[PDB]
Amino acid sequence: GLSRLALEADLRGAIGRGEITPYFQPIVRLSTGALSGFEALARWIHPRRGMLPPDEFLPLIEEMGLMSELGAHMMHAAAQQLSTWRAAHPAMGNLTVSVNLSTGEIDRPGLVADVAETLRVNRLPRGALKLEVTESDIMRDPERAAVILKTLRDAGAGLALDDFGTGFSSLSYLTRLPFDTLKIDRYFVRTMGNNAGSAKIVRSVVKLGQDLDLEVVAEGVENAEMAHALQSLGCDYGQGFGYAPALSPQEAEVYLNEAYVDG
Ligand SMILES: Nc1nc2c(ncn2[C@@H]2O[C@@H]3COP(=O)(O)O[C@H]4[C@@H](O)[C@H](n5cnc6c(=O)[nH]c(N)nc65)O[C@@H]4COP(=O)(O)O[C@H]3[C@H]2O)c(=O)[nH]1
Ligand SMILES: [Ca+2]
Ligand SMILES: [Ca+2]
Repeated sequence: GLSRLALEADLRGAIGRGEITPYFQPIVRLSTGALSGFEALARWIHPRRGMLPPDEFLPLIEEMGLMSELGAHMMHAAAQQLSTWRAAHPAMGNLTVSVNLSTGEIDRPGLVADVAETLRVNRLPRGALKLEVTESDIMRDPERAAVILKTLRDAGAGLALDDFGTGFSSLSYLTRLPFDTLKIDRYFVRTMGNNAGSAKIVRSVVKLGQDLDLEVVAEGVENAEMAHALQSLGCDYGQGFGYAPALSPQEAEVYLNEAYVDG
């Protein structure tokens, strides 16, 4: 309990010190493996414990009431990294960076202005920074969310629905929420091979994506066979260990540059 308490206390200063920082997992076109963007995922590079994963620390951030602070940091850091990459590769194709919105953030006063500020200082074009919003956050009050999403889109953010299948039936409300991207949870991707229900959900979501004109991104693409299975079903984008995990910025840079060189 003491080690956990020590870590919790460390959150007083860790966010400000930049120790909780984004790593970047590639999102690729499955047909060719071409890079489309990255998802920024929080990593706490603890000065003594080394790299800690979000499942270990996000509950502590929640208990400490520091979700907004983490979210602001992650947004700024992802956006700055994107701006740095764009300045270094001015002739490159599109490259998006996605950031996970901290729960309860969607309806926090000031979020739209914070997003707008981030886009302006980083000179980003519309859609380059994408916000991944969780089903629970959206479905807690879908009409309110619809308006905030429109305001975020108008400010210049791209928008993704993350974690469908949490339990709120977001799929049947999706026609009324202005997302541009839908993510398929790795649970469905991992189980579609052996379970008819999961296979059915993935086929159906790809179809809804086509009919609502959303980009569909499969998460947890662990290998070549999952990638081909997804492509046959009409899923064109994916992220997973079959490509790369969330990479340090130095590794991500090599990764993107190699994609730019063979584009
Ligand atoms: N086994 C397996 N896992 C794969 C594979 N491909 C991707 N993943 C993992 O799946 C998770 C995808 O992110 P998420 O669903 O938004 O799920 C995220 C998100 O809900 C939350 N999270 C991460 N970063 C942030 C952040 O900056 N802010 C907030 N609020 N939440 C975050 O923590 C969750 C866990 O993040 P991670 O541990 O980085 O775990 C990541 C990623 O590393 C694969 O092929 N196999
Ligand atoms: Ca996500
Ligand atoms: Ca997800």
